[PDB]
Amino acid sequence: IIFPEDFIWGAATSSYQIEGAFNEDGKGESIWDRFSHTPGKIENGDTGDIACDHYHLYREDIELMKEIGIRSYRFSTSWPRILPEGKGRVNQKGLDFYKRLVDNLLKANIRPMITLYHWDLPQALQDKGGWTNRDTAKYFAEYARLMFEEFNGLVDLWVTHNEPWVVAFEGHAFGNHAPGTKDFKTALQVAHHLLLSHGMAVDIFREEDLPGEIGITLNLTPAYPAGDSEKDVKAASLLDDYINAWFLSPVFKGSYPEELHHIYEQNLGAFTTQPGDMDIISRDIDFLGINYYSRMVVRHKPGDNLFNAEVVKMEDRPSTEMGWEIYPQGLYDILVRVNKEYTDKPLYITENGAAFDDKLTEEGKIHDEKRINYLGDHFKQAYKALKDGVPLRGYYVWSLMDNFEWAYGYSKRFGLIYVDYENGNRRFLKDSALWYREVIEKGQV
Repeated sequence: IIFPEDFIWGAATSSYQIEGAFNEDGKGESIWDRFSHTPGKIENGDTGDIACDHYHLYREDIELMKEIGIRSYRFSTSWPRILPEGKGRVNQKGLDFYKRLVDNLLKANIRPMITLYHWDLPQALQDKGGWTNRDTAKYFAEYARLMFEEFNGLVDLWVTHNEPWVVAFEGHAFGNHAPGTKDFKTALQVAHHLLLSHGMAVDIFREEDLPGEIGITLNLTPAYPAGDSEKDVKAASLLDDYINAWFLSPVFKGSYPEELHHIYEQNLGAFTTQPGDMDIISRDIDFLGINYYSRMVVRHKPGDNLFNAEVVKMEDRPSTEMGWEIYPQGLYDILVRVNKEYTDKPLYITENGAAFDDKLTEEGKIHDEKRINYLGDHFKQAYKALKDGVPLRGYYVWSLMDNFEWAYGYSKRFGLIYVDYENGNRRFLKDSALWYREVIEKGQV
C-alpha cells in the first residue's frame, strides 16, 4: 500500500466547529449561533461560543499541523465573520484573521483549501428567508468574489459548498441542523438554490482569473440492496438518487434524476426554477470533493415513506460512536462509480474519519487504536481505487482536532488531536496523529 510521493494528505475542519469568538471583533450572528442558543436543539446544551478557540490559538494549531506533517489543510471561512449582514460592508477584522491564517499556512509550507460555505449562513440573511430566497444565491456569489479577490495568488484550492444535501435536508426537512425548519418542500427549494449559488460562484472564479482550482464537496452514501430482490434493488437505487444523484446529476449532467424528480413533483408540487438555471449549476469544475463515512442497506417497503424504501440497521457489524456502520468497501465503490458514471475529473476525499470514545491518560496520551484501524482500512480502499485508474489526488482526515459535532455538541470526538476544552483548551496528539505522521512520511500504510 504505497501512495504517490506528491499525494495530498490533509486534515479538515470547519469555521463554526472550531473557531469560537462567536461575537468578537465585529462578527455577525450566524444561524448556528441562533440554533445553538435555542433550548433543546443541541446535546447537553453545548454551543460553539468558544469551541476550540482556534480564532485565538490558530498559530499553535499550525505548529501541530507541522508536527503531524500534513501537506494541505482544509478549512472553511465564516461568511458572517467577514460580512456580518451577509452583504454590505466588510468586517475588516474578520477578514484579517483569515489573511493571517493563510500567510501562516504558506510559511509553514501547508497548502490551504478553502471551503466558502460550511453551514454558517448569516442570521441576517435567514431573517429574509435564507436559502429559500433566491437573493441568497446572489449574495453568496458576491461573497465568493470578495474572497477570490483577497486571496488571488495565495489560495489555489477552493470548494464552494460543503454537503448541500445535509444543509438542505437536515437543516430544512428534519430540523436537526440550523435553521431547524421541518418542511420537505422547503428543503427541495433550498437544494436548488445551493446548487445555483455554486454555479454562480464558478462563473465568477473564471472571470476573476485567479490561478488554482475550484470544485464542490458532496457527502456520498452508496446504497446496497438488502436482498437479491429486484424490488430491493430499485428501492436502494431510489435512496441512492435521494442523497447522491440529486446533486451529482445536476452538477455533471445538467439535470436532476428523472424518476425521483417526478415522484417529488407528484407528491409535493414543483419547486421554483428559472430557465437557464441548469446551465449555471452544471458549469465545468476542476475537481470533486467527496465526503465518505458509511453506506446504507435498503429494502423495499411500500408505505412508511415516499420512496417506498426502508433503511436496515446492520446490528451484527462493527460501528462507530455515531452508530454508523464501518464499511471501507463503500469508499472504493463510490470512487469507482463517480469516475464511471459522472466525471473524469480529479477526485479528492475532502472528509473521512470516525468518532470513538476517546480517553485522555495522565501523561496526556490517547490510545485510539479503533480510529487507526478505521483510517487504515479506508486508506487501503482509496489505494485500491487509485491502482484501478481513479484520478484520486488527495485525502483529508476529518478532523484535525476534536470539535463541536453539530447537534451532538462536544460529546463526539473525530479529531487526530484531542482537545481538553476546560483545561486551557490544551491540545494533545492522539496515537492516530502519530500513526498518520508515519503514513505521510513514508507514503505507505
